[PDB]
Amino acid sequence: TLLKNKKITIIGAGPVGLTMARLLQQNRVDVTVYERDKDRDARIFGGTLDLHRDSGQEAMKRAGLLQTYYDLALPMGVNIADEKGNILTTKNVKPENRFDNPEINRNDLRTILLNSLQNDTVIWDRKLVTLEPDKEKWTLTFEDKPSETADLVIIANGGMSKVRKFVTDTEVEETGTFNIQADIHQPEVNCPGFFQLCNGNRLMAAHQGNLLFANPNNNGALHFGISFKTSTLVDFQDRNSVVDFLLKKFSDWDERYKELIRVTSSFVGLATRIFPLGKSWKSKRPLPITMIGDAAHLMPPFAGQGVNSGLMDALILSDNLTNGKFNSIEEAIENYEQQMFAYGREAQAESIINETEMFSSDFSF
Ligand SMILES: Cc1cc2nc3c(=O)[nH]c(=O)nc-3n(C[C@H](O)[C@H](O)[C@H](O)COP(=O)(O)OP(=O)(O)OC[C@H]3O[C@@H](n4cnc5c(N)ncnc54)[C@H](O)[C@@H]3O)c2cc1C
Repeated sequence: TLLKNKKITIIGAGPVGLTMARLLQQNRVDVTVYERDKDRDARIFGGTLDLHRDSGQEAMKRAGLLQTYYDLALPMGVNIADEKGNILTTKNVKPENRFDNPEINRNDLRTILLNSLQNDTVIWDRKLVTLEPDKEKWTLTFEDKPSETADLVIIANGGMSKVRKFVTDTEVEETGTFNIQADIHQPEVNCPGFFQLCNGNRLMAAHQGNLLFANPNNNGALHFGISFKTSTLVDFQDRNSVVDFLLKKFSDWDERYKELIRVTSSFVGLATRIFPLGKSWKSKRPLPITMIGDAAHLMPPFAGQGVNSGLMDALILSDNLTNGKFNSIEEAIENYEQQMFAYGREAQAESIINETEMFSSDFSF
């Protein structure tokens, strides 16, 4: 009733936006997702995602995708290593924990979510450039593409979104660490020493404020990231400048790690950032709008916070808009944001404290 004959548009086909779309759509809501990626075959770069029982998994369950997530996700142990290649501890998964936090590939997750949507719910190759209100509908502008309208806009296009002003003036800011990530295909061939060191588990190592994280089996490829406190001699279009840089930082490290760096083809660098939720969001907005996911609360990832907060957002917001407990769309948005500010501020504070802890000089997992 609340959303009757209301055209809802979600900006961004990430995991949060798509989950939001499904939870709305299954309540008979007209929902469109606009995604800048040119087609659904676009590969998603990055490591795997793990859904927690009380948040991400609950969102999948309410969407009817929990068993699908289990069917595709993969339980994985963790090895803690030192710079000399020693395994300090192996934290393996007991049966009682095997489905607690199984890791799933980002493209796989996109696909199950896309498959849960009606055909053409998601419009590909639609990069939102500007969002402007009308007396009754939003006007959405796409780069070199026809414009669209909506009665309610949900910003879900990530932590670097540029279309937040009508909700908040808050700016993203850098937290002081930097990440270099890459994929190695056929790691059993290209980086065998380090591959066997992972030994089918995720691997983490810390030495001199330099942290390394790896997943040996991300749909047949090894994904890894190296992270450090920030402060440019490095061009990421020039793999040579990156290798020279990483090999200096990892001079103390075992050759198996040096092999990993030398064989990597393409490096991706990214400054860690946070969209701080300190100051409250705008009280009066021209038309119904809100934000979910990283657009709402981007935060450091080193403690495992991230997508699950965003899936919690989709769950509460979609509930509020469709559980009939609110007199207006605005009141339903108001309640969601109040809840999200509460448990989201907690997540951010945990993520900031962990970032300081892990890149401190004494850190030893
Ligand atoms: C190095 C690193 C490691 C991480 N590790 C983890 C981890 O282990 N676990 C975890 O839970 N989280 C992790 N995170 C965080 C996690 O990836 C995010 O919290 C999660 O992806 C949030 O999803 P989202 O849908 O809100 O945003 P995104 O995943 O960024 O999705 C945004 C979507 O919007 C699209 N988009 C962007 N601009 C536009 C536009 N103008 N118009 C239309 N569409 C647009 C994008 O193409 C994308 O499809 C990590 C992050 C980093 C940087």
